Amino acid sequence: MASISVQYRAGDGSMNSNQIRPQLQIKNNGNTTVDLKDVTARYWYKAKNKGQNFDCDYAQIGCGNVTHKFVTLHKPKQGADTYLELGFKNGTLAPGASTGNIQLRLHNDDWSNYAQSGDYSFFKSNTFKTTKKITLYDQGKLIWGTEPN
Repeated sequence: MASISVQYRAGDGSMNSNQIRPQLQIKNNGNTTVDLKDVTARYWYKAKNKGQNFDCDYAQIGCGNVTHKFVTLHKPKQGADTYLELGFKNGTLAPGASTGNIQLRLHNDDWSNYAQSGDYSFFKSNTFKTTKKITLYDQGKLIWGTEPN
């Protein structure tokens, strides 16, 4: 019954640099509140069996209220062999409200370059745009977007 979506843009920088820079917002489009602790988001990309590392640079809700982990896929899919899963410690969204910006950076253990063109969830855009390629979940159940096949 919760209805949420994600707005996204890649942070400024080369798609071939040593950092992925997902910038996200989650919006409540429904007529219920949303408890962010129950919400997770997944950004799907290719890490090529390099260890991944996370930074939260800024979030309107406070970086200390965002959680993360990296999950390697059983086997690679087109556009993805891993996802970053974001979660939340606390917070709510009223109908129509947004988290506002969540600005992240990911790097490889060895600080080597990514080539992000192929990544399922990657897109360059001057503006935040709603995307179905970053998926959202309510207690682990898919409620926004489409997972890689």
